[PDB]
Amino acid sequence: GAMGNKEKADQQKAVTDIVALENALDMYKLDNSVYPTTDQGLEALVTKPTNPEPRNYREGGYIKRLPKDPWGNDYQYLSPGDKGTIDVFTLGADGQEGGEGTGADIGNWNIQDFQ
Amino acid sequence: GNKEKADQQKAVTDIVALENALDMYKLDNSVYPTTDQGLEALVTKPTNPEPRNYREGGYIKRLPKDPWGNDYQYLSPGDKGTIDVFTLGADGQEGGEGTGADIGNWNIQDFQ
Ligand SMILES: [Ca+2]
Ligand SMILES: [Ca+2]
Ligand SMILES: [Zn+2]
Ligand SMILES: [Zn+2]
Ligand SMILES: [Zn+2]
Repeated sequence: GAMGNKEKADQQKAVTDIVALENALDMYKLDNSVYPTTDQGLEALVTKPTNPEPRNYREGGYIKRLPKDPWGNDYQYLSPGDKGTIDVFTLGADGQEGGEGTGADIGNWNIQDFQ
Repeated sequence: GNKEKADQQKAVTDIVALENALDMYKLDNSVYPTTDQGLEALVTKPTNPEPRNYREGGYIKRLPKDPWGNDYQYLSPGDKGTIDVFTLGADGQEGGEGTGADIGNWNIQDFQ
């Protein structure tokens, strides 16, 4: 059957959130010269990280709040990334790598498929 | 620069929101707003042709203005893709480099 409102809305939420997250990460790097490491994580965007300590952490962080994905799971983050300098993604409805339809992985590297 | 980066990020943010809204309009109504109906169609239910299944309260809370105070541009069908949604950058003109570069749905990958 043709996609309906809910499925489309979830995909769009995922795209919106990944864009916002990468925007925050890019600003973190603009201030600090490097991206948060995988271990420091997306949490580095809301709370000043350690190991290593950032050189110029913005008062108030880089994002107002970390969103959860359309299935209630934290977005995923890798630095250095496998698909780009940073990977920012949701594994979709199946919560596992790969898949298709609602289970499709939506990432900063494949945004074009879901725009 | 923080300001220049902020501007770029707003443009990307708005284009993604505008295309999301257009896609949802298409999903509801089977067609995109015509170029003439424009982005206003996402906030006020258009006429001629009046949509078959318009969403109560529209598709976007408010139309954003681009970082330099200009309206985002919309073409349907587009020249670069099925629909074109874009800002003409700081120079307000097609083409340009730096702060003047055109940011659209077709090249968001270069500004993500
Ligand atoms: Ca998956
Ligand atoms: Ca331009
Ligand atoms: Zn790519
Ligand atoms: Zn689209
Ligand atoms: Zn980026």
